[PDB]
Amino acid sequence: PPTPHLDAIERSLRDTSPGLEGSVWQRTDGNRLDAPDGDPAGWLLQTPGCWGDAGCKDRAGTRRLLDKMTRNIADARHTVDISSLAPFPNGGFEDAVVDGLKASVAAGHSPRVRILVGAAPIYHLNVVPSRYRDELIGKLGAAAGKVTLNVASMTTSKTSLSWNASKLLVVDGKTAITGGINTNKDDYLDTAHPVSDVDMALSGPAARSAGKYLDTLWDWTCRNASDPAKVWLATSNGASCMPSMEQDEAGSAPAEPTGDVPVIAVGGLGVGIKESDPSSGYHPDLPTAPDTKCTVGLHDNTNADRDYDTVNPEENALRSLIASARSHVEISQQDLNATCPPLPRYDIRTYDTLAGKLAAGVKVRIVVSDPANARSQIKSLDEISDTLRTRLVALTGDNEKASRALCGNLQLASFRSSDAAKWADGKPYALHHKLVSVDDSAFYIGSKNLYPAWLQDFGYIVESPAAAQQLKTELLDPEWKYSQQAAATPAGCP
Ligand SMILES: O=P([O-])([O-])O[C@@H]1[C@H](O)[C@H](O)[C@@H](O)[C@H](O)[C@H]1O
Repeated sequence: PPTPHLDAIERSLRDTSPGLEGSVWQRTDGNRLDAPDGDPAGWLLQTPGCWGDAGCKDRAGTRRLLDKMTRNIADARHTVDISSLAPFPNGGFEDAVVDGLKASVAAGHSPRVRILVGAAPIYHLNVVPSRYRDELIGKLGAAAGKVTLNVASMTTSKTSLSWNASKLLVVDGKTAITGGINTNKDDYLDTAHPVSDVDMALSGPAARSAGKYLDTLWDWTCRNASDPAKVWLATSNGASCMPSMEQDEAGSAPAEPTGDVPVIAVGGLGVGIKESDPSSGYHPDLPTAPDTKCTVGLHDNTNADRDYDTVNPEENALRSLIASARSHVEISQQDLNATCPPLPRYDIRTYDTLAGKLAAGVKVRIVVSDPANARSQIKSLDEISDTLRTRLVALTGDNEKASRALCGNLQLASFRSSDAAKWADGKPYALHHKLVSVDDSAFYIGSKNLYPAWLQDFGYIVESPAAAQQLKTELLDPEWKYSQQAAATPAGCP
């Protein structure tokens, strides 16, 4: 089966981060999208799952998600590997972790279990690793004895704002859940106004891909627990740190296929883990596009740092995915722009890639979280359409060439999930996707935001017309049906 989008992407990843192939990024064949029998699109795990309902009474999406996490951990034979933004899994996320582990222990297994959270230098951890570990041990009861725990919170750069934001649940290196959904009960489960988000479930070689990525982070985490300012670590039963748990489980055996889906796993190492890819010949000429709204105090890793690209292939992977679009691009994000300062306002290359698509007649849709949320980082969606216009002029010369590209090919709106502008409690809709879909053939579902950020993130890029059709039917088309009544007509357009 031809994967023309994956191929372009792979080309860029190999040119950017050749040494990181097979740890921080990897293409594999033979994957399956882990849908429950009789629910073929059930691999797409959206929360909360209430299109057409501003009241959101039946959070079916959220319970499919929690039940899929529970079931996947319940099936664990050897390893469970969890990462998220802080806090550690709480509320129903914790329940799914505990419940699954008890099942695994009942079926006679002794699972090893790693749990990694990123934390900003500003963020105060209420439940620190030793308290989290103790809490799980109590909740596990008699089964704790069979469960080897590694619990850790990490910050990799204080001055350059880098910590883990990957959101992974990998089991036995065989199944993986990932997306934008943090294990934070208060955004998703305990509220009259839940965040909207999406994860995907998968099984096969690409689950091992995620595993080796987490090994890369645990290698750094284990080594740097010698510096409590960066890492807080707690193990149970007197266990060592486990930097290579996914590798141990994999062994010499190559991962067995479980379906026919081609996938590119790709993440990034942020700042402070590795300076550069020593084997990389990446030699871009980086844009010089000083921005109206902002200058950066901090050194701009997004727009002006060759080395940062070499140890962060997800950045260029997202740029390649957009660049691969021959027909149309759908972007659904919390934000395109970052709040600047401190971070650069936007990723110049992304916007240039998008402007180039606008000028070639490729259709571009951008849905972002409602600016009535700053959970958002722009005052008005004109910020995005203005930026695209400046970059269009910077490309085509004259304005009404850009206006022809912009006004004819751009859909831009804030996210709605029902006909209601907001929820019952008056709070607006918060969108937390990190999703890109291209030509109804290839899509990214993961944790890497399109706005500038220097965290460790990870996600999957799938090339499957049948899966993208499902993605289009279950998420993109509904989103646009409701979000177009919050759409912007860019300034200077009919
Ligand atoms: O996208 P994410 O990594 O899960 O978390 C987001 C970022 O951490 C960002 O700092 C904040 O401004 C957003 O409000 C969060 O949603």
